[PDB]
Amino acid sequence: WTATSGSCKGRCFELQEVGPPDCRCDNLCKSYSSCCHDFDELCLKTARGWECTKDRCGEVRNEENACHCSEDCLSRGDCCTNYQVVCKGESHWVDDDCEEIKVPECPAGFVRPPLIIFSVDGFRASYMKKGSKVMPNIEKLRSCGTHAPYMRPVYPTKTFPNLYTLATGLYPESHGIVGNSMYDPVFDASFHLRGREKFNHRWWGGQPLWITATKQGVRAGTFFWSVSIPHERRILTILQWLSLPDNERPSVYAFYSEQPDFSGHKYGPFGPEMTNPLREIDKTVGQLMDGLKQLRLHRCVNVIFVGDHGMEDVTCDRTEFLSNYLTNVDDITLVPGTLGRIRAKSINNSKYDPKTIIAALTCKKPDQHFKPYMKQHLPKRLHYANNRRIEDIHLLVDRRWHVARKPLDVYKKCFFQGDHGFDNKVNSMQTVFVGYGPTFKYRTKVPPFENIELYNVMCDLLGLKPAPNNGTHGSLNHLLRTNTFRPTMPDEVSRPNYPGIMYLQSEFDLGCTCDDKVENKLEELNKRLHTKGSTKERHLLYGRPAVLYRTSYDILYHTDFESGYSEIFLMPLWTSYTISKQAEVSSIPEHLTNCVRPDVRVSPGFSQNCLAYKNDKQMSYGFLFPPYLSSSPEAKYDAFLVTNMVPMYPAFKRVWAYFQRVLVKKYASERNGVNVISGPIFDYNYDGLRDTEDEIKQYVEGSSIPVPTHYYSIITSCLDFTQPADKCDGPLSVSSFILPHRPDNDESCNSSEDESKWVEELMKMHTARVRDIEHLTGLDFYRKTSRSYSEILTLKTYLHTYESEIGG
Ligand SMILES: *[C@@H]1O[C@H](CO)[C@@H](O[C@@H]2O[C@H](CO)[C@@H](O[C@@H]3O[C@H](CO[C@H]4O[C@H](CO[C@H]5O[C@H](CO)[C@@H](O)[C@H](O)[C@@H]5O)[C@@H](O)[C@H](O[C@H]5O[C@H](CO)[C@@H](O)[C@H](O)[C@@H]5O[C@H]5O[C@H](CO)[C@@H](O)[C@H](O)[C@@H]5O)[C@@H]4O)[C@@H](O)[C@H](O[C@H]4O[C@H](CO)[C@@H](O)[C@H](O)[C@@H]4O[C@H]4O[C@H](CO)[C@@H](O)[C@H](O)[C@@H]4O)[C@@H]3O)[C@H](O)[C@H]2NC(C)=O)[C@H](O)[C@H]1NC(C)=O
Ligand SMILES: O=C(/C=C/c1ccc(OC(F)(F)F)cc1)N1C[C@@H]2[C@H](C1)[C@H]1CN(C(=O)c3ccc4[nH]nnc4c3)C[C@@H]21
Ligand SMILES: [Ca+2]
Ligand SMILES: [Cl-]
Ligand SMILES: [Cl-]
Ligand SMILES: [Cl-]
Ligand SMILES: [Cl-]
Repeated sequence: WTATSGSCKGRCFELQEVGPPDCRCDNLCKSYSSCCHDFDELCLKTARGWECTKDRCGEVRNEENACHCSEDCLSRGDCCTNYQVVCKGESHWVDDDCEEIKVPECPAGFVRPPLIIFSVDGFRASYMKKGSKVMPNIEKLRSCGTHAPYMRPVYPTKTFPNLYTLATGLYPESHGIVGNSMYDPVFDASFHLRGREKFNHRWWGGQPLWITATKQGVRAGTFFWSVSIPHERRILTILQWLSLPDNERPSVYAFYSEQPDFSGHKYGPFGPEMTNPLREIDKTVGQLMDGLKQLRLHRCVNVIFVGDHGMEDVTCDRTEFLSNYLTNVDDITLVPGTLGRIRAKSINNSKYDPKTIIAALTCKKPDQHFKPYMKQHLPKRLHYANNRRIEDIHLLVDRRWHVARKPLDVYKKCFFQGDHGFDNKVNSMQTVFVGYGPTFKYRTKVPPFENIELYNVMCDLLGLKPAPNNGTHGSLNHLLRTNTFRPTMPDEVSRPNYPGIMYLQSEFDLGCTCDDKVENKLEELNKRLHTKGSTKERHLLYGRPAVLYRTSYDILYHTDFESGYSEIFLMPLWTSYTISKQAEVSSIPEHLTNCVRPDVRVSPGFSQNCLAYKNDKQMSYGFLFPPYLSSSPEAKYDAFLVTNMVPMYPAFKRVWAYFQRVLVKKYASERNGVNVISGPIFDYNYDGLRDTEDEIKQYVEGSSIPVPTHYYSIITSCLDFTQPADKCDGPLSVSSFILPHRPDNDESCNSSEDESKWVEELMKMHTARVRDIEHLTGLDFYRKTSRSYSEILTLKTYLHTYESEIGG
């Protein structure tokens, strides 16, 4: 109930909100149906259009007009955006040559450059090149300012998850908006697009930019706009707000366009009907810039042109139905579309079992266009598991396809040619970024980046201190003319020990055997140097990783590799080695197949044993540095130390073996040497962060040897591949993965075939940022390079996507 008896006269688009049952006049009261009776009349005027014609010049101020062409409108801050052009012989912003904005050129009373966020829904990255003919304002913006070829959205590539990620720097799993539709069991409540629960505050976590701004005494415009408010009225309001006195004037503003997403759903991404909405976005941009120019603010304001996600070609005839797979289709709830999430329909049903559900959905058709997953087994680069609103079962859907429950849901609930929500590395889902203004760089292209990083930047452009988020502060300083934030290396928490030979072979009772009792100042003093760390300059190219938590561990040196061995987890945390282009792959000699040697540098108490693996019929073992890449028959024995050993399921050994035997060598041939860093990851609560010892849910049977949920590798080389990895002078190039350590290969439908047909594709699916591995391990890589720490932060946020070029 609202007593809408009050007025909006003098209060059109007020910046603060008033609590019920007074009537509101803000740009959102329509969605609440609590506007004052006179809102439309006074605030939403439309008379005479949005443009000054040649006969409106110097008119008598008629208050009924949407905008004004009178003499006093510059003073009132309510002219039409084309006023100066038509009535004063000025030119449009777009028709001017772009001159570099070396310093902010602001009017007195402006204490900082304002920030304007122009967000465009569904605006696919390829539109920047492909529609460039019909978007002249956006093209001037793009090419005079700072831009990226694309910006990666978060998963799911839906509207609300991405808009709220843009505002918070958080993953949807952390901000809580994990889709366009959600169920929260703790609340016992649901979240819809069509409804009024979505307005309730409990859904929305994190600290969005406008709240961060408010709490630090920077004033914000109100970011959201009722759908019925036309885009022209949205621009003029922003401009009016900018005309306000210094003490009332916000420092940050937002504009939202429902286009091109709206038309994109109807006509597909490249529908001939798409040119017009794109024409109309550009005109709105024109309107804004012409408006800023009138205010003399076009060389003072920072403008961000950002999309939320792309748009893919999708039709009704590309739907997969769960009813063609399952028996009890009426005992499941499905959230459908471009992703799927499944739960029990009634919780008082105890004959519901997700494992049977998943099995019924696994490679059951040769053509299958979706893949079932328990959420914790989703790839880690999606960060889509640590929220109670995320269903245990998740279907990842092929681009261009839908999943539904029964055919009756698709025709009675085609009409659409476009959709989004797919895996965020999919090309059709990438969006745009362009930054324009005094604080952004001039004519600069920057590499692609993820939208999680923007919150920090917008905080910088405003002199704000960002709330704790998932961005990597300083990773986007290279977009900026001037920073404000200078990132600093975290301090190492745990210092390593450097253990020597302390123990005799016979002290070890590990139940391991190795036929190694066969073997001179020449090649015996030499191996002393190796165990002390003579060859470390070759295998540890960027400094040891720093341990950022409290723990006890040892650095172990070897001819071929170096490890950070954890006395707590009974295995290395990391193992580092260099494979040059000239390196050769050997095999494991026949006699040394089952060989495991005691490490006389580490006590039997802090060692694994072979007996545990013998007794654990499910579990087996592998090695972090691969025997296959030993540089000599003598060095090969180093590879068989109990301290290079890690638990592995037989099914996973097939993946690992091929990575170590085939792919490392291949990468080294292609990239001119690689440095490899590998290790275990423990994330049993699927929060993307390292488990502590007391959070391990699985041990190798009858032992205190913890089983990793994942294994990672960081593979580094020179960006200039003419230079060998171990003599790289300039920038580095990197690719990484976090492979799930699973006891079956149910994820790979071609796994009964040869490793050469499926393994590499699995790896590509679980591509990772070096930053993802940091959070999951509590380590910090690249401590000692010749590169700037800003450059290294950018390297760490790099994701290698394996998608071909944008456009082709
Ligand atoms: C991506 O970035 C984000 C953000 O940086 C990372 O997420 C952060 O991770 C931290 C560590 O995991 C975590 O610390 C927690 O905090 C717990 C309480 O946190 C509440 O307060 C948060 C702050 O709000 C304030 O914000 C500003 C400052 O920024 C202030 O000025 C304001 O005044 C605000 O008050 C708040 O954000 C958080 O909100 C969550 O819950 C809300 C419901 O109330 C949701 O609306 C909201 O969406 C958040 O929900 C998410 O996160 C929670 C985890 O908190 C999770 O449950 C959900 O799935 C969802 O994803 C809270 O309201 C606090 O309880 C923790 O302390 C425990 O652990 C320590 C360990 O040392 C114990 O010593 C301690 O005693 C305590 O344990 C107790 O409970 C145990 C069981 O849990 C029990 O066994 C034990 O015996 C004890 O009783 C800890 O400090 C941050 O909260 C979290 N922040 C966010 C925003 O998520 C994230 O890690 C990054 N991701 C990656 C991959 O890197
Ligand atoms: O005025 C705003 C947002 C302003 C904003 C400005 C900058 C921002 O970022 C920053 F924080 F960085 F500034 C963030 C937000 N709105 C009203 C609209 C919009 C959010 C949704 C789309 N929608 C669907 O109903 C909808 C739209 C497209 C869809 N595709 N598929 N389903 C769909 C559903 C209704 C909702
Ligand atoms: Ca964890
Ligand atoms: Cl959704
Ligand atoms: Cl297998
Ligand atoms: Cl620990
Ligand atoms: Cl594309």
